[PDB]
Amino acid sequence: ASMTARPLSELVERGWAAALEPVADQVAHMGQFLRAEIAAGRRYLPAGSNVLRAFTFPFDNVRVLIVGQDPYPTPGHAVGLSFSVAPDVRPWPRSLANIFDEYTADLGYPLPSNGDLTPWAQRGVLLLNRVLTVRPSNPASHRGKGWEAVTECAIRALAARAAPLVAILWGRDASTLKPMLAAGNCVAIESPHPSPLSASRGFFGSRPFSRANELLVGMGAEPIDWRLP
Ligand SMILES: O=c1cc[nH]c(=O)[nH]1
Ligand SMILES: [Cl-]
Repeated sequence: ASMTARPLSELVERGWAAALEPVADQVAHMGQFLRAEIAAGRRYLPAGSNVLRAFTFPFDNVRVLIVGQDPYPTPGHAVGLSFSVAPDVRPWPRSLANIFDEYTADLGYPLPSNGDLTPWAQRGVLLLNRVLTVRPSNPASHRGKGWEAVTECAIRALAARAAPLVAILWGRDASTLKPMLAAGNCVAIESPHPSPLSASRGFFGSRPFSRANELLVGMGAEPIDWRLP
């Protein structure tokens, strides 16, 4: 699963491998960056085999994109799908608790049983971050190190598809993708990030899930079934 050693066709789903062809060298460079970090004595999250995990769900099937900032900084939380945690993790990360608070407020569903968001990924929600790795315990430590070109390419490719797309952009770094979503087949929702530092500035009450579904059906697409166990 090494980004430095193997090509996109062997790392990600077929549609994604084609979509990310323009950043093939950049992805290899990121693998070399992570190698250099480890040689220097610094770690990264998520685990190497999970870094590109969002791109293992089919490119063609994406209907909604959620974009955050960067992975969870606590070892054992980040799994390569933004905001998700393994089903045995608890307490939940604070931003996930905030996401779930808004989920219940918006949709009226019960609080989820755990923090595993794979059902969303399986239903065509792409769970991206603007930056795909972080040093443990150091939020935003890999900002500006080369991932932004990769996630820009992902968005640009999604937007070029002959398909509707609704994007939910959480926070400042995610919102730098908005210009790439300007085409008529794409709509973006942006809000403050669900982190405690920002959530009270406009994440709570933002109702992104029902808004995304209104947007999807307005484009002639089926809505996301957001319901989690
Ligand atoms: O994946 C994650 C987790 C925390 N914060 C983010 O922006 N994304
Ligand atoms: Cl932010």
